Amino acid sequence: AMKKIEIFDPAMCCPTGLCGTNINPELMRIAVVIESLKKQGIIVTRHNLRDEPQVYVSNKTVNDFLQKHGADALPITLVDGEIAVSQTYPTTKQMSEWTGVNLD
Amino acid sequence: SNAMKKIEIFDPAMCCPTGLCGTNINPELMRIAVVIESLKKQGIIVTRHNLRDEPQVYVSNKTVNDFLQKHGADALPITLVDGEIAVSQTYPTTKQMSEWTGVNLD
Amino acid sequence: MKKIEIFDPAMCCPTGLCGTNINPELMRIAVVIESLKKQGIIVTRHNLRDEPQVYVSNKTVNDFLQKHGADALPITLVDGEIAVSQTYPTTKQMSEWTGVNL
Amino acid sequence: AMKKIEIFDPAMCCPTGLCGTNINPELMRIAVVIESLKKQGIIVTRHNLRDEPQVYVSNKTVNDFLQKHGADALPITLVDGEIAVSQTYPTTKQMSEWTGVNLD
Amino acid sequence: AMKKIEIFDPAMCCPTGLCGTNINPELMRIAVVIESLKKQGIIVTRHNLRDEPQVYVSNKTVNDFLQKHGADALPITLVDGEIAVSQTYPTTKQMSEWTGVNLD
Amino acid sequence: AMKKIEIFDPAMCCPTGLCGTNINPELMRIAVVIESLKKQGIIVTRHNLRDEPQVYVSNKTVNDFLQKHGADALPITLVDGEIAVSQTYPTTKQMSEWTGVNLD
Amino acid sequence: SNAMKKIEIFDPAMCCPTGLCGTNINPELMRIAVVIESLKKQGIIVTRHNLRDEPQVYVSNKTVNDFLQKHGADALPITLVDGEIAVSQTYPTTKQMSEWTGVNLD
Amino acid sequence: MKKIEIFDPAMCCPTGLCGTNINPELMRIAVVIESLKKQGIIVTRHNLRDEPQVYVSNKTVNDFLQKHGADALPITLVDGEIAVSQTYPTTKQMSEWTGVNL
Amino acid sequence: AMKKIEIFDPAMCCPTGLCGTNINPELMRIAVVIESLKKQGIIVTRHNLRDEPQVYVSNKTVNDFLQKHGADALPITLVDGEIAVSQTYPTTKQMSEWTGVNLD
Amino acid sequence: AMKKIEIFDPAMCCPTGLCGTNINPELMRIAVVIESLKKQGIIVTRHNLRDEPQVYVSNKTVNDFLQKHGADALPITLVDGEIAVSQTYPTTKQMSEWTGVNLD
Amino acid sequence: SNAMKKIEIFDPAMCCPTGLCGTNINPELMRIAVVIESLKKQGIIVTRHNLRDEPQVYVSNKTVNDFLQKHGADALPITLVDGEIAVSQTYPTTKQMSEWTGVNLD
Amino acid sequence: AMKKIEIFDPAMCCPTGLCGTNINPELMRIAVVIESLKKQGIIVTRHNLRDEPQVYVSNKTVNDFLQKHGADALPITLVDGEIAVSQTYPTTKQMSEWTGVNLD
Amino acid sequence: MKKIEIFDPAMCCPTGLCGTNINPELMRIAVVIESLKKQGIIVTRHNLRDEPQVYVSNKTVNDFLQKHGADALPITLVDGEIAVSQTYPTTKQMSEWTGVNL
Amino acid sequence: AMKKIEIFDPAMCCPTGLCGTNINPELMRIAVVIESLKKQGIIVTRHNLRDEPQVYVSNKTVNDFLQKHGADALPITLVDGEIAVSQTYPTTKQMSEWTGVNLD
Amino acid sequence: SNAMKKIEIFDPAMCCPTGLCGTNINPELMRIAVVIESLKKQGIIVTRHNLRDEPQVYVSNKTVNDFLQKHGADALPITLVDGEIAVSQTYPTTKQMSEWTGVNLD
Amino acid sequence: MKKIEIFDPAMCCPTGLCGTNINPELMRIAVVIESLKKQGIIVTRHNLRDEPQVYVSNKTVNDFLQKHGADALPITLVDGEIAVSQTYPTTKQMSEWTGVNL
Ligand SMILES: [Ca+2]
Ligand SMILES: [Ca+2]
Ligand SMILES: [Ca+2]
Ligand SMILES: [Ca+2]
Repeated sequence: AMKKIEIFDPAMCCPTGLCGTNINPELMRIAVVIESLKKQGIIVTRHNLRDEPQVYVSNKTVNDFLQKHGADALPITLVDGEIAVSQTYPTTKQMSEWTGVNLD
Repeated sequence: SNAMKKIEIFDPAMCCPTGLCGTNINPELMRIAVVIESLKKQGIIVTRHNLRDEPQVYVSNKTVNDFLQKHGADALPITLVDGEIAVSQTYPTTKQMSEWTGVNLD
Repeated sequence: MKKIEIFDPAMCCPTGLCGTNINPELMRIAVVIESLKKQGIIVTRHNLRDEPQVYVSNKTVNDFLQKHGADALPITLVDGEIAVSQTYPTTKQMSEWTGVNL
Repeated sequence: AMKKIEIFDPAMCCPTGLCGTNINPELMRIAVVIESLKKQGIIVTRHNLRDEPQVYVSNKTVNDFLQKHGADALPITLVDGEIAVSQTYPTTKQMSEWTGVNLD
Repeated sequence: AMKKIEIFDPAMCCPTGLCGTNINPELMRIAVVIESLKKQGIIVTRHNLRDEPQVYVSNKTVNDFLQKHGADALPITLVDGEIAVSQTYPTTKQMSEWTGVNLD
Repeated sequence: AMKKIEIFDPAMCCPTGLCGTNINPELMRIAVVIESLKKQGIIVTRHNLRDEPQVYVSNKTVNDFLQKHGADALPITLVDGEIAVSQTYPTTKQMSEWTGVNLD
Repeated sequence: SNAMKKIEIFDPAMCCPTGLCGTNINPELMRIAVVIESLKKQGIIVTRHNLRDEPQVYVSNKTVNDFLQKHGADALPITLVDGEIAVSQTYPTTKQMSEWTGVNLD
Repeated sequence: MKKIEIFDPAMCCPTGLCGTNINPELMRIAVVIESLKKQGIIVTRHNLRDEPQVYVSNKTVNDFLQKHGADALPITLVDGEIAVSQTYPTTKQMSEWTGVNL
Repeated sequence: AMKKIEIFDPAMCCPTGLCGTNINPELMRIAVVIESLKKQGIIVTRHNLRDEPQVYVSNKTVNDFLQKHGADALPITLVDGEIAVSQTYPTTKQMSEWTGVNLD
Repeated sequence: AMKKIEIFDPAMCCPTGLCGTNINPELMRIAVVIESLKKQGIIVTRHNLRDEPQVYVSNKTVNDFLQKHGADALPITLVDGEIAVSQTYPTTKQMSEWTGVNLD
Repeated sequence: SNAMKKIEIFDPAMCCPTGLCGTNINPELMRIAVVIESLKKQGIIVTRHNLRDEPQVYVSNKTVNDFLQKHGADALPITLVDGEIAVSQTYPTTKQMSEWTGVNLD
Repeated sequence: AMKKIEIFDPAMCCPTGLCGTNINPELMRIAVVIESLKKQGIIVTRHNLRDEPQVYVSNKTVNDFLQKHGADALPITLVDGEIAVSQTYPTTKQMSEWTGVNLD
Repeated sequence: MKKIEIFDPAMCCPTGLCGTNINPELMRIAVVIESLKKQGIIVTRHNLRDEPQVYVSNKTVNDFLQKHGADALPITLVDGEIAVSQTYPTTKQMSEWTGVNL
Repeated sequence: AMKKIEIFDPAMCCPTGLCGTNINPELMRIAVVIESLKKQGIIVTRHNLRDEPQVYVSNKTVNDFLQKHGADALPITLVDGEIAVSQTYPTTKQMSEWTGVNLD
Repeated sequence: SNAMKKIEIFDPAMCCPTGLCGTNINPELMRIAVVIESLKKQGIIVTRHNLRDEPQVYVSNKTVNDFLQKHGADALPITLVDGEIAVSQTYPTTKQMSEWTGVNLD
Repeated sequence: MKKIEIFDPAMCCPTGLCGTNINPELMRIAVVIESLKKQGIIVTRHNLRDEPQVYVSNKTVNDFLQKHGADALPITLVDGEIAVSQTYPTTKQMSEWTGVNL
């Protein structure tokens, strides 16, 4: 009943993208969600194209999707290994359904 | 795919921000309002302006202003995509919004 | 097939979708009512701001208001009796009452 | 009138301190506060000892306090130019009372 | 110095509340005051709970007062950020004393 | 001695046109006059082209005038059923003479 | 009919806002002042400027300024109708004011 | 036909129509006097600011001022006696005194 | 901080009152003061009852004072919005003390 | 030893030219000088082309000078009936020498 | 005669506002300083700028700036007469100052 | 709030007084202070009696003090418009306390 | 013909005509000295800021300074004795001492 | 072990170039260094092309360098009579090494 | 020789002001950073901007902006020498920096 | 030839040359290490922020840290023993240890 979630971000300067002075609202929303889930022992793993290029090749699902749609298709979110979202971050509603947690 | 494009829509003067007030009830207005709300839910903001409510923006925005000089106000609504005129007289089709946005609408 | 009738709170326009802030529940039910309308199915709705008298003349709505106040709105009648209060019917409900797949 | 709030962080690798995989919850809390304030037009400026060492010297109130207690006193928060908090970030309650903004 | 006056209306269908056939005389009176003030360069800003729900939450002074007394307390008028009137609109006399403008 | 007054406005977003933030001085003047007369049991009926198109057709005097002069000729004021004013609202002086009241 | 048009009149430099001071006593000035007052009574405002009193407006207003570059100040009075030059050297006739305004003057 | 003569308060110019604020009564009487002038009919007016001596030498105006002060102005004489004080003659009056239809 | 000085003259034929052959020495004295101040960037605004009757009504402090004492009280001088002088113009000494400018 | 001084100004809106809000420094200087001399029973007569055109014709000295140089040559100052200055106002130094007074 | 014309002079960068400091001692600088002072005494102000002291005015003044783009700074001093370039490289002759000013200099 | 500091130097040959071969150490010290302040956006304006004689007369506080003590009292330093120091330049410590800037 | 020599106060440049404020007396005497120079007549001037030693070595100037201080400057010597103190010679004076018509 | 230093500046308005309101940071740095060394009886002589043109000709080293590189090559610093720096002022580090003093 | 020229460099968007962070590690970035630091030591300041950090400067600077309109952002880095485009796509060679600066680099 | 190994303090990037303020000592040692690398000579460096475990497993570095704390960093090992603490090796030192002329 609990689906596993893996996020492949675009190339960013830090794992959360929340480094600099201008805060992207969507990056903050998803980082807060991930940190909430983490507090509860639910791990959403994320990758950064700048830090781990190889996983964007070695994951065949992500690789084939990037071949068709390009790096502009990032972020890609996998749910149980299936592409579930592309170009925007999953909605908190999606994250609650997938994890069975009730996130604000 | 392409990077998502910024979309900003300049409505005619209407009695409410969505045009869904009153009697005429143009289904286009409902189509585009539904699209805008679906995007909002996904964290994508399509900024709208209403001439009746924010007249100063139709001036301050140089692109919108000039187009209006050279076509009149019967050219509203104007939709800018990454700052440039993309559609006028009519609201962007769902196909276009879907293309500019990367979101599979409907 | 069942008759559905909706008594809204007082709103500034018939769908409540006037202002800058769109209530997602209002747009949901408006979209449903428009789809029904296109199937030839008419879900009558009332706005307390414009049709105050119907909230008095419908006895079932009137008695419910005496007991619970405007807080109870919207009220949805289904074949003449209260089926939903305070929130709009779910799309699942509408489909079941109309037999249309929304 | 509006109390001016200015925060002097310890040395960090980015302006919010949210630069790695482990999110320090205090750094996240204060970043979210500053973002919510910024949405209201209220600007809380902050400095990072790593990139602006000079301002920690030229600000007399900060410099005197660090001469006394050392860099371990950071973060220091000034409210209208006076030291209001050191060692820890201001609480959300404090930030709320100083700005007149509900930060729940 | 000039007292800042800011009015938080109940939910209404338009910014002045003068949106139908029956003119509420209090709404008319306060609209005329605000217009006369605006002619003198004095800006009384007002909010409508219907279109700006968020500001009734983010303004701490208004939010605390509504948490306590509920939406029936509206209109609330702030003078220099403090609650000066609730339940009813400020009288013309009050508005006149706060602004130094004769509003007969 | 008291003439009956009926005003046919242009298409407006509300019966008084006083809905939004910018107050047209002439709309406010005429709305205040109408409300004063109303307080005294003198009824000036007004129409809005947006809300009652049909009356702009069914009143032959207004219909024939609109055929010649167009909607740009609105507002049209009838006094005892005769066109008396076009394009501007009647002067308060006119309103006092027609109603026998002494309006400010 | 047409919508009423905005009228703004830029006088020469005169010793008073209406020019009705002193000895010369040009009847045109009286004609236009009477027209302006009749409009005022009906809630229609014709804004006037006097060069002697508000010099900065003859600069800040780009249209007025340029015309003055290219004709001189002997081109005053200038009348703008909806922002554009409509008359110069002389005051608008009553026929024109009447046409721009929808009011039956005289 | 009757002689009309008007003694204004002190004003900044002969018609009082100088400034930004036009007094509608002043423009009314100025327009009347100009129409008369064109019929060949001269209504003499005085301005206290420029012709103080005439307010002394006309005995009727002088005595009225001693009793009522500058408050009494404008004074209109009609065939040499005070006909109007404090406001300008109505257009109806002017027409009657001149026999011209204004 | 700078005291704001605002002068409300009687009705006059021009803004300085220096409009004829006989120079009133008080009008000349105060015009020269205002000119010297203007050279220093200090703006003393003045009003003429003849051309701005409305401001004598809308300014509550001036209006109340004239309701009480009549137009013979003019000139009235406000310093920071309060009545500081009436009947006569402020002395050069007063103007000098209020502005910090030597007006010999 | 005391020379008689007569000034013929350009067309101006009042005898001193000091009527409006913007004060020409030279007009103020010469008006103050004239008023000082007047206080001492020394009369400097001045003319305004707007108020007395005829004297600009009937004075042959001024007439012949205007024929050659035009109205742009005004102001013209006569000293004992001789043209003494043209286009600018006499210097206070000139005025002191001509009158035998020691003006500031 | 003509109305007096406004004269504004933009000096090169000099160690003092008049250039009368030091050793070289160009008699032109003394000529023009004497003229300027004679005018001052008669209530006529010739505004001077020194590039070294007020650099921002050589920018803010659009006319001066453009001329400098298209000729270099070896074009200083520039003299404006009623706002327009009248002389460059050299200071206006006394004949010109006398003509622009209506004053009989020397 | 920021104390405004304004310095009135004696007559000197250049604005800093550093115009010859012998550097007066007090002039150098205060120039360096003013430069460091200017780097922080804090403007200490200064005047030179030689080039701005007029401001020493029009500033009433300075003028009164010089009338009393003569030019030998210069430099005079005003802090918020009041005399704070005369005869000598303010010490670096004073400048530091008035501005909140560490000037070591 | 008489030798003229001028000892200025300390000034920022040899004529004192450096700054934004021109002292009319300084320009007057500078113009005179330049006209003389052109007639081949040299009026030597000293600036206390640059030539302090000459104010000591000229005994007449030195003694005058001991008694009256820098307040006495400018001092003008004419054939070696003090002719003017505290103000510059008038143009009339210069003409008389040089025999040139200035 | 102590090298003699002579600086030939560009044409400047005063020996230090520190005369005017805008302070060139490099001119201030080198002037402070020179003044420090002077306090210690170490004399760095400097020339100004405006004040001593002749020394720029009579020093053959400077003369030959200017023939090749032009006045734009100034400032030229000699150390024991050898060109050591051109176009910029010597670094404080250079000055310390050359003089054997430890300058800040 | 020539007067030293002002040099201002507009970097691409990078994760740090020098680009010396991470993995790729373009030796050009190290070359230019070393040059910039050698100049700094001699009191010569080469101002750098990073698009990621100071986006507003890439707008406010009209020259940089226009070039970007007409070439794209793949034209970064742009180097201005006395305000004008001198190099794009690549960082100035040490020879150029040395020439613009009068400093013998390396 | 001697093995050189450098244990940096925690830094934000491998050379510490990330930010707006360049530490001249860091650029000096980075330039040296790059020149060595080009001679085929590898001076391994560690960053405490990314490789914490190596500061524990190297016993010599570990014991030094227990005694002196992170204050001791950077530590330079030369043939396995501490040669420099708290500052980076001088270029002279690097040349001597590598035998390369830097
Ligand atoms: Ca601590
Ligand atoms: Ca209540
Ligand atoms: Ca009185
Ligand atoms: Ca002393």
